[PDB]
Amino acid sequence: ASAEDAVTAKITLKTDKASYKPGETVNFTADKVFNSSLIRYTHLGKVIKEETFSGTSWSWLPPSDDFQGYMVAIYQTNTDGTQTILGTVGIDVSSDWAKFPRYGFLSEFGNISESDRAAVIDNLKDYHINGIQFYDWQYRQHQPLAGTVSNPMPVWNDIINREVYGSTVSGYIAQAHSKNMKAMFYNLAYGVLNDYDPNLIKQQQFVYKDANHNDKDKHELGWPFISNIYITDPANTAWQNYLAQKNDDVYKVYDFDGFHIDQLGDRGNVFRYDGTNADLKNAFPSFISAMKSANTNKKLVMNAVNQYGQKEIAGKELDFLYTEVWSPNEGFKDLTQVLTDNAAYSNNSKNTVLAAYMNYNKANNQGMFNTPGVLLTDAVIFAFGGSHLELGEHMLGKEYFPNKNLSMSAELKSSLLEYYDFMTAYQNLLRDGGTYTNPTIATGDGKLNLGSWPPTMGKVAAVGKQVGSREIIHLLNFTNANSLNWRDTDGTQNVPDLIKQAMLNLNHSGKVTKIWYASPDYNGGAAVELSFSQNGEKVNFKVPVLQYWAMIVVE
Ligand SMILES: OC[C@H]1O[C@H](OC[C@H]2O[C@H](O)[C@H](O)[C@@H](O)[C@@H]2O)[C@H](O)[C@@H](O)[C@@H]1O
Ligand SMILES: OC[C@H]1O[C@@H](O)[C@H](O)[C@@H](O)[C@@H]1O
Ligand code: NA
Repeated sequence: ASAEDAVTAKITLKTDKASYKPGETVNFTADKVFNSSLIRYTHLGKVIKEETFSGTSWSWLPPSDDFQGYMVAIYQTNTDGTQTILGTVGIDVSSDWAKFPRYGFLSEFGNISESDRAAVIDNLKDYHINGIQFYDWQYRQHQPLAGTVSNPMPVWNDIINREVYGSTVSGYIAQAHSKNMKAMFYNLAYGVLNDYDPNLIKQQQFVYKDANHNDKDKHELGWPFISNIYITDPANTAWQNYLAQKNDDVYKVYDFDGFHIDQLGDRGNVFRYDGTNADLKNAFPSFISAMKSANTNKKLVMNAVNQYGQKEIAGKELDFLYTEVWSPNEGFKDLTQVLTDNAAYSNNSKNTVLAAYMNYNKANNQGMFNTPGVLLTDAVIFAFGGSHLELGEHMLGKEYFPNKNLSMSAELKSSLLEYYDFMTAYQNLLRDGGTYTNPTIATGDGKLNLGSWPPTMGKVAAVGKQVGSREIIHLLNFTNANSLNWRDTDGTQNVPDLIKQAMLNLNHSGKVTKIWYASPDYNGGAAVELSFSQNGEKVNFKVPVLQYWAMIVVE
């Protein structure tokens, strides 16, 4: 009758910041304390420090090598002589977010108390969120700063005519900063609302539906939005110069680290004023470079909406890659294609964040997220070196971030923390170089019915990655899957039955010295060294538990 693993954890173990620069001290908080307990600090399965669990609050200076993930696990020796993991936390030592981005958002900037904002940022911190997209903070797409640099409006009305407080924006930036997170301001690349100044943005800058500059292209918005959004040509230099100035104004008032560039995606066949093809995917590269040039110390990320623009922008000055995923990219195998493709487009230079809104249909109404839906999709994304923008004040159910129709159960919260712990702790193995492989792995007891990736409903999918001298094997469990659509749009996906103590046979040519297992579903993701035999090319071992996602590491 065991509860889910995350939920069984006797201790909640937390750290003060989301991430740490080399040389910065990690301060831990445990919610409760147990006798006869030892803290193990691990790097890639290896214990690098042991110390007595001696109280609720203590510090650790991590090794200074940059871009390293660690797992911290606390072990109690029970009176029978068995050991229990009480709790675990992952730690990212990164000088900068761009290598291993864990992106979240914020969506409400009105009169929210400091203590309320604090609780929001603290929560994100515990997911190790290392940067935040500030969504619909801006006054206007064509003028994101309300007021002047000299005299910034303290209170402005947003695109749905709600109040935004300068102090709330500044406050959240400061709070994210205090947790080692980056703050990225949302705007479109090319957005104009109907109150823009026609002396500053001229007819010649707009994108049109026809070749005779008759009808302007636009994002149609109903109530409560104040305006439809007109579209300019991102390659037009006057627009680039205009928005560069708007950006500087923002940066002079609000200490954003950079600009989240949004777009509306493929607009079909649309034209410049002169009747020429606006071909927007090939306009974005010049736009990115102009924006970077105008503020070289400020970060840029740009959303390739369903991969529109991705190939064209992947070699520009973007911190990492971002894809909002839509039809027909609805299969699990389509998420991994997007990740494979982004690697290729960036020549293996940039990792990806996926904006991939879960339980999308369900979210038309108040409800709960379907926990197994969310977990299985993040198991796939994380196993394949992806990252998921999904968490702010609430978890995203729609492309309109303020939509908060769906809530997360306490069970999902607990589990998802272990998932973010997992993908932080083991980032070096998930998305830090190496080549995908196709391991020859077989059940030795018939408890598992194994296939390769991409997955089949009814089967455990095995996929491998060669990372340095290590062979990694991910098991992702579709045994009980009733759909291979990642979005679980109606919240129908099944919880996988636990498989326990499952014999595996693996062909591995080289000598094996150590095999270890880690699963976010087992012991908080703590690395567990496995017994094994090796006979020529043939390694045998047993995995303790597969539910959604287990990782086996052969050294
Ligand atoms: O669900 C409401 C609304 O959400 C999105 O549109 C509003 C969105 O439009 C652009 O992205 C602007 O730059 C943002 O400031 C706005 O929040 C959907 O696109 C739309 O279909 C939907 O009605
Ligand atoms: O145990 C030696 C030292 O280890 C470091 O990692 C901790 O940050 C110190 O507080 C401690 O005194
Ligand atoms: Na980081």
